[PDB]
Amino acid sequence: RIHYMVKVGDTLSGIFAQLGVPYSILQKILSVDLDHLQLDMIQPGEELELMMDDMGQLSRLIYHMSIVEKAIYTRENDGSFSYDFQEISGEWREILFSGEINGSFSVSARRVGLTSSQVANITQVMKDKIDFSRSLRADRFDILVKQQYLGEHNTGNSEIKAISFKLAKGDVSAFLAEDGRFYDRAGNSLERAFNRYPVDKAYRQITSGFNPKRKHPVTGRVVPHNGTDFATPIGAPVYSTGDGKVIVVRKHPYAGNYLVIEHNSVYKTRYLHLDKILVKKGQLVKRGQKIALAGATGRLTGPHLHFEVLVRNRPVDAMKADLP
Ligand code: NA
Ligand SMILES: [Zn+2]
Repeated sequence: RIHYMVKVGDTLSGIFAQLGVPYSILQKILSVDLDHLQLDMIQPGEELELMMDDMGQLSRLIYHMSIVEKAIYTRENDGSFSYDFQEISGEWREILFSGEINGSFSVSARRVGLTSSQVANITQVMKDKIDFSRSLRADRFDILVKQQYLGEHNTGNSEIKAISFKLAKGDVSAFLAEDGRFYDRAGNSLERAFNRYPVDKAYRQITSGFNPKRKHPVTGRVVPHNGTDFATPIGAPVYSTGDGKVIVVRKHPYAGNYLVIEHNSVYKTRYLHLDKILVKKGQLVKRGQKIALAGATGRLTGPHLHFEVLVRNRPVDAMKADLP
């Protein structure tokens, strides 16, 4: 058994290289990860656990994303690797981050415990209701956050549930609803809705829909199709289904060229097998904006766009009824 803690700069391929794992084995792991793409997002501090057999060959890899979540890659008799995801539901605690404006909101928010990303999420959500340049105080704020713990250990997982500002120029408050978007007290959403399709009408034919229980034709084992396939010719324009920011731009051996956009604290969308990517990391995009050209890169039986919608990092049927 090998315990490896991810450090700045590491990639799954780099870790395998330093731990002596063969290229062929790296490819089997990348192959099964096509349908999950968990290993591409490894961050410093997370841990990889490698289980070697009597022959000193990798028999199982455990990717500890957090103390309550792990992806398990197991070697099968046929040489391939199978995937299993395990999640433990610890306990969630509520924490209130309150402060007064004497520094600017950002400074005061950071001083009271909120992170940069939390401050960004807050300013993003409240941008139309608050001018963080003119509405300046004496004014205070209260942020309700839910933090997940495991026993006495903070998992690092958290989510802002409510945002309220006590302003002299008028109080403002927003709450995270069941649909993953923030609404004001009157029920007006502070975040824009999404388009259902990532392509033009001409290519909306679905050749293969979302199906987490899909069984492999050869082995009979469950190999989930975590996205929707659209019948696009190589070169067809691909558009973002929502406002957001490009957070991932990679060239994967199996998923081919792919992109991931973060729309808000809850939603993300993935676009795989692209022939060409027209945006870069950090770039903000609008709903309906062209972000790439469909392709046939990676591993596939034919050209097509594989589209995914993730809710709190869990894939869901992009064509499902309830979803903003
Ligand atoms: Na290698
Ligand atoms: Zn697909």
